[PDB]
Amino acid sequence: KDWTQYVNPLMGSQSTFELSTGNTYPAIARPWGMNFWTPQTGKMGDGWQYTYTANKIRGFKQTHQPSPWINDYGQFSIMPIVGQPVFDEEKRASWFAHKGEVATPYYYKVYLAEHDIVTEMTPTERAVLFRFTFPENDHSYVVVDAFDKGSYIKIIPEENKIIGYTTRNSGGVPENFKNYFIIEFDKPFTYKATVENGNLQENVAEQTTDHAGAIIGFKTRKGEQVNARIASSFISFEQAAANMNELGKDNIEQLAQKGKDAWNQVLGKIEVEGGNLDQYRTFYSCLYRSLLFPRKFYELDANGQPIHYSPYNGQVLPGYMFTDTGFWDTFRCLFPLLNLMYPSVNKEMQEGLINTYLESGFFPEWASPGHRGCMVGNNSASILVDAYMKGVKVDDIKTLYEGLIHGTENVHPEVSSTGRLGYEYYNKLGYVPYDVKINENAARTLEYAYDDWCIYRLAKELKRPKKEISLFAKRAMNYKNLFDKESKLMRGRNEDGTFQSPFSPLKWGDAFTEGNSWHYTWSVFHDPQGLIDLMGGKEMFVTMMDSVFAVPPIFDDSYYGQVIHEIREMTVMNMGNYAHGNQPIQHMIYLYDYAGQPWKAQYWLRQVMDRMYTPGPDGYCGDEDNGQTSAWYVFSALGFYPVCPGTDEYVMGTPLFKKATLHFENGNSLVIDAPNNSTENFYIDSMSFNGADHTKNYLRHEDLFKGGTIKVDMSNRPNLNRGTKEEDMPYSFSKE
Ligand SMILES: OC[C@@H]1[C@@H](O)[C@H](O)[C@H](O)c2nccn21
Ligand SMILES: [Ca+2]
Repeated sequence: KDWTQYVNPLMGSQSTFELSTGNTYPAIARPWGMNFWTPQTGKMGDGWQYTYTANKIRGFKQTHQPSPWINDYGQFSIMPIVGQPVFDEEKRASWFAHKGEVATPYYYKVYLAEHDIVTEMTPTERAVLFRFTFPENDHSYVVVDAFDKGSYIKIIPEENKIIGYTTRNSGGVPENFKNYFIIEFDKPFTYKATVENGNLQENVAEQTTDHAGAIIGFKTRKGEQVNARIASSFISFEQAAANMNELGKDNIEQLAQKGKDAWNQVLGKIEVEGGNLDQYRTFYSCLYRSLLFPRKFYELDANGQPIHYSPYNGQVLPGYMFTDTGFWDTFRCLFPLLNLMYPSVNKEMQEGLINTYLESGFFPEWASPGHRGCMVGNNSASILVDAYMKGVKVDDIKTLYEGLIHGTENVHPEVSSTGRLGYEYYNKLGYVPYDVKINENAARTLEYAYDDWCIYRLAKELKRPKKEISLFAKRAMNYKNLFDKESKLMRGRNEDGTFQSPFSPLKWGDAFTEGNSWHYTWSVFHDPQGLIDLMGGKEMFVTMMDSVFAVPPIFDDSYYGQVIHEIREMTVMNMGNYAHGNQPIQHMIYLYDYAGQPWKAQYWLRQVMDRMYTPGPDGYCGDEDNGQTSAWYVFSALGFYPVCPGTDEYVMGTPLFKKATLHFENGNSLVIDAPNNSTENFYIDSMSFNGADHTKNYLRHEDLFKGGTIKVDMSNRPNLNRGTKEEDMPYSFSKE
């Protein structure tokens, strides 16, 4: 029963600065692996470390990068060569072609045309095995590149061993940051040299310098194979040596099988059938991408118990730790997918978040590996509360709540996206003003209002004092403070209470983040009825929604000074101002359900699924973003979506396959049966749940978990009478 066959690690690699089709690299890794491995086509330092259109590989690199924008840390590479012992990253490079390359989650192989070498690699969570097949040559070499900005290398010939550390990073690390690595060869060195800032030094054992490296050599027969066992650690060499045991004594074939098994274990929790090969590939590739971030950032001590280097305070402490995710992205549906299908994994992650707070003073928003300045909002609140409300409960609930309250009245002194920038204005006025030097003020307000509803939900659940509950119940309505009755849109508001003038609904950034008013107005996840009312009723609301799709993709880009890829991605799509390639508008289509018109959602969701996702190297319509854009497709292909994390609800869309089966960790299974599904039959004519007629526009977490069968009768005509009743509507705070 194999699903890995459908996973294309190359999907999203054909991307540029100007137009993203994913901005991914081939992550050769275990699910949520501490260390990822990738072929490297880019130069050292370039966020675009692998691009499909590149012709040369120059190394096989350990990487932790979550995006080309955030860039990398804990990074070093290995490169087999023939002829001269050359360290230079250009001179050592080799031409290759994609037809000479095999990429899967558990195994990567490539043929290096300028050296006549085959490279294979199979990783575990923290370690990896390389196998190099060399040609007949007197002078065959392996290059180890510890990268620049301060590193260390040491050759240990009595053990066919090279060790070292790397420090090049992109911010967000303590002063003592190091990644310690160990490499063991099965073949003795006949040549050895370390490299000091590009200068080759034969029989010198050790370097401590800006850019350290090593070159070892030997004679090879035709087809002779040399294996290299590699592990790394954020704690020490001794711990890197312990991590190495993950490999046991396995060879390439045995480790590949183990990795294939670990991926089939997780991918196979969702079985789809009755689709075409494009759909299978697109689905499972998206699922693979949803099971990578945040990465494990903990290691195992001698008793098999988790310990971690703190990317927050630089100490080595007990317990879980994860990193490399921006909650601004992944609150939306990535983490919800974990709460539905992988709750035991999120349990580890949530414990890790308690540790971020204890070690740093704040919950993270963007972490890579420590706090990084990027995006907006206080959406850790959604993550933390959603997990708790769906039965993923940390040990220390006391600290959990305190951490949440802390975030509402503090901003990190060095990292402005950590905590709530503008909390003082927000707490006092009910919004962050447009004219007080706090950029992206309207986006901050709207997301905080939602984050406060999340806190309200937990405070109520925890039976906090009525005063606290009331405060957050009030703050949750702060989205009303930026609604402009005249345009029916959200609008920047001045400190004096006047609306910002002149108002451009089509202007990106400024008051908003990477979007305009037409994208951000819909950010009222917890109260769509409230928004419906603000607009003057469901008919007007639907009119506003339809117009998003109907207009040209005209924009105003003056806040950025250039057509950023996010805007360009939107212009080429021919779907009006529906900017699906970015996060803010991603839940929007599901809002049709709340207005009593689910057939419109069914239509537009099928459009997006068919057109905006392809399984090739240019498969996405914009940045993939650590699982968010991928997990969107996974949920939407299943036929539902967590519009409002922190509720128990999944809002109905339209399924893509004829059959889908979910295998929950509790041992129950759900069958979603849509036997008449096709390219033409994308409307839901009727639905039943275990025999009972089901006309509601939503499904509940605990009902899903019980198991059984959902039957969906597909049709090529919209049913105008189903899901229009009040009791069919999903949750709105205003009705509560
Ligand atoms: O990757 C960092 C952030 C993302 O978290 C976010 O999705 C945003 O769209 C974006 N554009 C460029 C970089 N970023
Ligand atoms: Ca994005």
